[PDB]
Amino acid sequence: DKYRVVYTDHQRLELEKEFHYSRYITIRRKAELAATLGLSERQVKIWFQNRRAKERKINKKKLQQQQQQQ
DNA sequence: TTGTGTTTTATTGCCTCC
DNA sequence: GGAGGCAATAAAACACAA
Repeated sequence: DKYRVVYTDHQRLELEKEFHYSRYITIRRKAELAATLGLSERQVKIWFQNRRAKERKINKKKLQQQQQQQ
């Protein structure tokens, strides 16, 4: 049935932290993180892709706001 | 509630690396 | 010799007003 799982607040936290460590995850790290977090490598891949899109989207907006002063 | 918007998983399909 | 990137999209989930 399921169309999307919801990730636990723990799982998200680790992933955000790691994302701050580096925007692109290494093959080795990916494998560590998946194993310690109880998700698949694919899910971690994908999550990292989404987070970079979110970041691009937030950055464009930061820019749009900064164009809007003086 | 219901409608209305934004966020979060997950896929698809195309591109680029020698 | 196939991984890894992005964009565009879908739908569940949330948030919350009216």
